[PDB]
Amino acid sequence: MGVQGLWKLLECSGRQVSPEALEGKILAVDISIWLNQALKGIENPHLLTLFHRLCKLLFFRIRPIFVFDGDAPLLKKVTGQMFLESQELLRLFGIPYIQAPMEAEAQCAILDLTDQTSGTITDDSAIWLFGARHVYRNFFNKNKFVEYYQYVDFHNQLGLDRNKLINLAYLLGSDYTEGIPTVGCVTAMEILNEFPGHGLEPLLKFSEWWHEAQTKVKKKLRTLQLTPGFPNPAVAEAYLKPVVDDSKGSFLWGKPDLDKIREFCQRYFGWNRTKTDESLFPVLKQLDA
Repeated sequence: MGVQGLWKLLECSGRQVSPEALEGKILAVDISIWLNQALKGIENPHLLTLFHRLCKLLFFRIRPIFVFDGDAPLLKKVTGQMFLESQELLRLFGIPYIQAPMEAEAQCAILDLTDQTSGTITDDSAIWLFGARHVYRNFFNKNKFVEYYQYVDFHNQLGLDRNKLINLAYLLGSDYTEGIPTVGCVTAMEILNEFPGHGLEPLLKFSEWWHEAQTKVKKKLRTLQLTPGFPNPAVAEAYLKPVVDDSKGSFLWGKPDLDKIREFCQRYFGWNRTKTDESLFPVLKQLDA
């Protein structure tokens, strides 16, 4: 997912934060990535993963907002029952959620930019291209820490802004475009620095020069194979003006309903009161405290 290689390029701006430091923070969560990750990793694994991660989030007293994907963009190349079961569990835990118009990541980004949230929990590097400022990656991985990324930090460290990120998506490949073969981070940044310009002008100049010929960086730059339509401006316009809902929300966090969560866990996982309570009671004692 995301832009090929972008996280490794942003490595220099990553921070190690511990979950306890996120107490009280309102954070958005893209649940579609969870539902796909747990789909391939047991009868209801998506719901089991969702339950354990909800317990982890509420244990650290985070106030999460789950964001579901809507209609996929045409440029972008799993069941509704899973959506419904997930929303049922979220209501049982008292977690607000929203249905994105289209891209969930773009909606998380707009919640960030409108200061309705303190950031987004996701592993999708494409959220930077939608304008995100604060991202929490690898929240549930094998490490004892979450990776934290601030836009301003890698903007200062690397000079990357939204337009340069979109051009990197053109060069490296993303959900919306295939990217140029063999081109990696070093080559793509060489291309973007060789042809300075605002907006998409770097890639327009690069395509113009590659169509023309067909300098010691141009040496290998004119060995790349470019599609006839490169670059497709629909990609940049989808990244720059994604369909989102930028209205101010009215987010409320209710209290978890212990008995209905017991019933849910019994029906979907086969758990009795005791096994469910083993997971719930630390969460509840952290909340009521």
